Amino acid sequence: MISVNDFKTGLTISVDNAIWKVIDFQHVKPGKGSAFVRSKLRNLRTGAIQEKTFRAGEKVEPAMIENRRMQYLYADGDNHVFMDNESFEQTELSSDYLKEELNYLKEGMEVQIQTYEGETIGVELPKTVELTVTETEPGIKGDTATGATKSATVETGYTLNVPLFVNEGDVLIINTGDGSYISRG
Repeated sequence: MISVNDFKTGLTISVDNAIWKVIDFQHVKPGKGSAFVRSKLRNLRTGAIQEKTFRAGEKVEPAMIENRRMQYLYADGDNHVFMDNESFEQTELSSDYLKEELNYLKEGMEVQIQTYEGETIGVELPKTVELTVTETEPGIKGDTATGATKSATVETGYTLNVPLFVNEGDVLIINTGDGSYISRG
């Protein structure tokens, strides 16, 4: 287990029935006779920013985060099949996760599924995904406004705002994670 003198700018600890990621720890000695550690740590499951004060003399359980890059297979949209490329472990993701993965994904593409003890805690899509734009209307009206965008549809079925000079068939690069539009190839 982890002692209160062992923390880093990134360290995963399982406490409060959650898995946390210490962003910045403060080993504080208030002069009470016991030292504490005010740790700024992010709930790795929800993405929430919290802080926890650890107490000297009470060790905590460490959390090892398991990253699995899986090839994107397909099934009915309640569960999608992902092939563990680490070694042949078929893992199916549930509708809730599929909702986000259905926003950005490519079939046959490797995504990084983040598990803890086999339990899916998150799914990481590649930071730059390439999606073909299907059904969009060009016609940039002479102006060169950078915010001249229209509601376009990509192959995934996701609707995103493309510049008015984007034509059907163009492969749009998107920064998955933030949703920032990158320019068509």
